[PDB]
Amino acid sequence: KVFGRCELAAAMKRHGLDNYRGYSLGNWVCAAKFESNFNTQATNRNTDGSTDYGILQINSRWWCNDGRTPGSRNLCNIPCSALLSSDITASVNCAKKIVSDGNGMNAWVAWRNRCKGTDVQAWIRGCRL
Repeated sequence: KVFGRCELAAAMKRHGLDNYRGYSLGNWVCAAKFESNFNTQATNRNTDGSTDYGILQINSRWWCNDGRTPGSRNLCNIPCSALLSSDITASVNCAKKIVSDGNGMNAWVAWRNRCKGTDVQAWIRGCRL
């Protein structure tokens, strides 16, 4: 499912991400935009052999099991395919563990390079929230 911007903002709000660990909702929508272009089915393979999965491009070396990343830790205790669902609940639950891990949203490279320090409020403007 390719989400609409305001559609994704409402689903992320319902799931408790607005101001989760201090990060306002616009940060999360910006991160989804640049990590996956709002597409739940996005996957991208990395040089170390791990793969990033879903709307927030969660990585198989640490967070989910895909059966082909040697020494994967599977900290969200889910198969990575669960992260490609039209229902974003597993992606949101795992993202909450990731953002709690110490480095905050700097865990997402597209957030640090394209969202951090910009006016992220623009990502939810015009939405009925």
